[PDB]
Amino acid sequence: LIEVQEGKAKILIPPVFYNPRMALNRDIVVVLLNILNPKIVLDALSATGIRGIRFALETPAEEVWLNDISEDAYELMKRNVMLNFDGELRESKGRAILKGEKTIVINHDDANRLMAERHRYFHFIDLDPFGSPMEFLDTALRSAKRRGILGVTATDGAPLCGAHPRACLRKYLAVPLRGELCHEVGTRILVGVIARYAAKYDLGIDVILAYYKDHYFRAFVKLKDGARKGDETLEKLGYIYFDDKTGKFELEQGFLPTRPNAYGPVWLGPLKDEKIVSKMVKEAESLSLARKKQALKLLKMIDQELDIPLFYDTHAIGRRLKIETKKVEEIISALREQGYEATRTHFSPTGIKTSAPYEVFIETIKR
Repeated sequence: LIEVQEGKAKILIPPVFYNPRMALNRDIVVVLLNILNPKIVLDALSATGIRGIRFALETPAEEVWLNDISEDAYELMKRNVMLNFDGELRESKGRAILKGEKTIVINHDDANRLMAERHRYFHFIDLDPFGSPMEFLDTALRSAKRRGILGVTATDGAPLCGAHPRACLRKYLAVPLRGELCHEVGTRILVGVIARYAAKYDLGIDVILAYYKDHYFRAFVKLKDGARKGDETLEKLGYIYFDDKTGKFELEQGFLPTRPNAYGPVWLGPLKDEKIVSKMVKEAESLSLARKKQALKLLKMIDQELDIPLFYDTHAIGRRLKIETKKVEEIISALREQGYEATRTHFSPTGIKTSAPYEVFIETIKR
């Protein structure tokens, strides 16, 4: 058992999974929570308990629940919590509670069972499982308040990026698109499935922030209460058509596609709430984080990134069309000079988000 520190938290790690590379992911949520201020929060699959402990130590959260089905994880969670908080951690039948400035509840159980027990209870639930969050999504949608916030992470990008299409159909009920656009399509597929599962509870969603980073997909959504809100949310779903010989894409808004070779359904709405993300960059700067440098770099990229469906990958398009292309920086400058919005995107190093029509983009990249 070794001792490590992440952010303001000090924890013991061996078993029980801990990935320091995920400290950035936790920094992001910590930043977000300092803006949204949810009172009652849940770290659904805690492992070492690092996420919930940081929520308690670094955000306005008042009641923090930590849960894990593993006995080893549960034992370690209790130890780590007491390593960061004083008081009496009262335990009884797989549940230990500390009632200090902040109330900490450590639970030993299947996340689905815990969330089923806490119906419409949490202001924020963070689902961060090993791989797919789909076996826990429906219950989380019932456990969060009707105007709650849901944080979802998908680690296995094989199905979301199109490598494992059959698995994507089974888990996400959507047809994935492989290639240069997969990081974004996978991200929109994730948002889209959350929106679809939420509708039956007469709930809609507003995307707070959704992004891709080092082979993992992240989506933060705000639940909207109302059948009509559910209807308007489903109206933001759509499909993508992609020409393999040109890199040109087409969008079709609608619950169902009307032409062959459609990809989706995917969320065609915003992937970020401009205001909040702008605030996040500022909040991140004024906060001591575990990976501050990386956090600011990602948040600034997303903050300045044009929020529009898809993008054009200069490299991939060059290979598809069999043409030579100019550099990304040069292309963006050229597009802006022609009066179009154009920015880089965190989804790909050679991708350019732009309001410009495909043909205008091609004429501009032609070297």
